[PDB]
Amino acid sequence: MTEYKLVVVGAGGVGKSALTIQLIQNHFVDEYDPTIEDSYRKQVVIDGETCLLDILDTAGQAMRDQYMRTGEGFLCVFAINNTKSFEDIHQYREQIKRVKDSDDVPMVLVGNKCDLAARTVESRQAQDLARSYGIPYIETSAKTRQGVEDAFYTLVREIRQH
Ligand SMILES: Nc1nc2c(ncn2[C@@H]2O[C@H](COP(=O)(O)OP(=O)(O)NP(=O)(O)O)[C@@H](O)[C@H]2O)c(=O)[nH]1
Ligand SMILES: [Mg+2]
Repeated sequence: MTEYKLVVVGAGGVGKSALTIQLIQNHFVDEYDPTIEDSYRKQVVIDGETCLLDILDTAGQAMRDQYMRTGEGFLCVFAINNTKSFEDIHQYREQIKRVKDSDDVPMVLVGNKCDLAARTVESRQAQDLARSYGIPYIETSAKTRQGVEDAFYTLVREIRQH
């Protein structure tokens, strides 16, 4: 079946793994468990198309080049209560542009942890960035499962259109 090679990238602690497990295992991981490299396979039906999501959950901590090269779509994740993570987005996208040799790659900017009240990054600020990159912006919470399916599915739709 049509495979989709998705890669979740972002700074440490922004909730990359949490967004992934909530999609596959349908539950929120409220524990300290830093990722080295984990891969998930799932048969799903998206817009009536039987496809398989081959998702690679990356570490937040030269070595990235390997999986960025084989990835088709990318979830660019930052935490809305962490300005540093939002700023680190630019570095990640730059390295993806470098290893892909492309200015336009299927990509979605995710603003995670939107359930928290201690926001430090305004949604307008992130939206302006997403506009500048030419990609969609979506706010999510792995805790309440808000926007989770929205984030991953939209990414698939961007690949289909690429
Ligand atoms: N309130 C809230 N907390 C969240 C959310 N998503 C993740 N967290 C939490 O924030 C922490 C970090 O989660 P984790 O998914 O491991 O982040 P990560 O970016 O994969 N870490 P790394 O890249 O280092 O392995 C956890 O303690 C976790 O439950 C969220 O959406 N809302
Ligand atoms: Mg992780």
